[PDB]
Amino acid sequence: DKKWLGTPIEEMRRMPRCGIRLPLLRPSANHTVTIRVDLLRAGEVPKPFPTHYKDLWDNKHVKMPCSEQNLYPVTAGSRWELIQTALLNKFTRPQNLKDAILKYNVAYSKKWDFTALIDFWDKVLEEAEAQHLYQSILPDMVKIALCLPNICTQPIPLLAAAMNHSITMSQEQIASLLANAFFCTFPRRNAKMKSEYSSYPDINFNRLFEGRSSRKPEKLKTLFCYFRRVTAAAPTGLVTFTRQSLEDFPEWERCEKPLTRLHVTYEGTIEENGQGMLQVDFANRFVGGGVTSAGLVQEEIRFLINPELIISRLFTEVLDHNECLIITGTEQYSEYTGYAETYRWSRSHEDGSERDDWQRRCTEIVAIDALHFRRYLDQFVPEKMRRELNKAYCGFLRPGVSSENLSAVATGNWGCGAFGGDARLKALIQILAAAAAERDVVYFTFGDSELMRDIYSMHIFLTERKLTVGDVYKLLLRYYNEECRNCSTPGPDIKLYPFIYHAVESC
Repeated sequence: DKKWLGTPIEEMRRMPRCGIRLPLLRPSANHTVTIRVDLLRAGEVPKPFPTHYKDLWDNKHVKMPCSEQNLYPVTAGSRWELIQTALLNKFTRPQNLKDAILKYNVAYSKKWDFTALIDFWDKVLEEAEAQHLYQSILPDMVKIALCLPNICTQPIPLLAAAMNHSITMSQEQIASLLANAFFCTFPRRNAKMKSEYSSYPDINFNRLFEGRSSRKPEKLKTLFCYFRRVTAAAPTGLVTFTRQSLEDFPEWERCEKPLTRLHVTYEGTIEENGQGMLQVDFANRFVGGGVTSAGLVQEEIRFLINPELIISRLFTEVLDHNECLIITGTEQYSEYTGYAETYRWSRSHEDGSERDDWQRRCTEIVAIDALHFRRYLDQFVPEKMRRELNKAYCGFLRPGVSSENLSAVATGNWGCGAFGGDARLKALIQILAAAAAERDVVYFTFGDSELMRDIYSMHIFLTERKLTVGDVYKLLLRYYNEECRNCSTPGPDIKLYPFIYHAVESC
């Protein structure tokens, strides 16, 4: 039993080598750039643009904590002044930190539980570790949080529904924003019955501090590894966040494109073995899922080890069916073992990825959210299959870039587990989506050697028979019609792959 099958991974395209010459970075109607491009230099901290803080407090931009319009009824008082007063007190005990955060979140003093934070500081950390936390890490985090108006000087637009727009900001900017999120300073982002931001993910970290899950200390260790690194030595690179919406989706049944190449393996991971490839994040529609609360599977783990991803939650509206979020340049700061309730922070990670001409790490991650199926057979309904195909196609397609400048897609069992996806169907759907976008596929099955063999065998069967994307899609429609439509039991009589082999071999 070989550990990988298909095309050798050495034959797959990767960044930076496969990529187009980057155009000059510049701000434009569809590209917000929060730093001085003329001054961007390798190894130098980028300079914010503009030099002095400019505030927008409106329905199209992030509401910054340092806004003069961030007020609290006392007569209206300045919440930013209050945040400054609260956080510049020395912490020596965890109640100090809880009491600080609550000074400018009085409405949540009974609703927000800090049990996990108190327990991490008092009951998990050794004396010297706790001392380092409150003498060094937390005061450094305060100082970079309170530097926000000098660091993030340009209004950050919301990446709202249906927008095709990019934001490029510095890793240093992201660190200041994330320190603010830790201290729960973002206004209008807390209320359960909130309107404006009800369609946005949570950004403030208060739910990280609640409860007694044994995984909260591991999440906190992972995030403090990041905060220590970025407050000790300013990161020098940039990160781009791009919301993408497509109008025109394939007529799948009519698609004459051939399948592309496949490498499939039961060993390795997306983050390690997919270097330079388009890396799929198995997203929640609210990007990052429960990273800031109780989730700890594929998406949350990536958001924890690459915490710059977390700031997408500040500005990224819930994804509609035709949308994705593409993030380029995030850095890995931690290594980990395990998954969900076995997840453990292992050690600090020194990211060795090359940077591109915009000083972004050559790491491209796409958040595409699969559907959650209440019943197994729901996913074979043609509308639902088409929905998944179009979502993956939107995540993989790069309008205006030709095939040879596109890296392989590094993916795995997208939507399987809690969302109830069938791995064999979702693998085919990704294969078809990738074919339509003219990209090869590298597929990680994470210990499932039978699934590796099954995907390989189907892909090589369809390939040798020269079936097009349309031919294969028509086979999925036939499977639904013959085995799922008037099925009244929870599982079909015959499985998808066996059905396909029989349908093709007897035609």
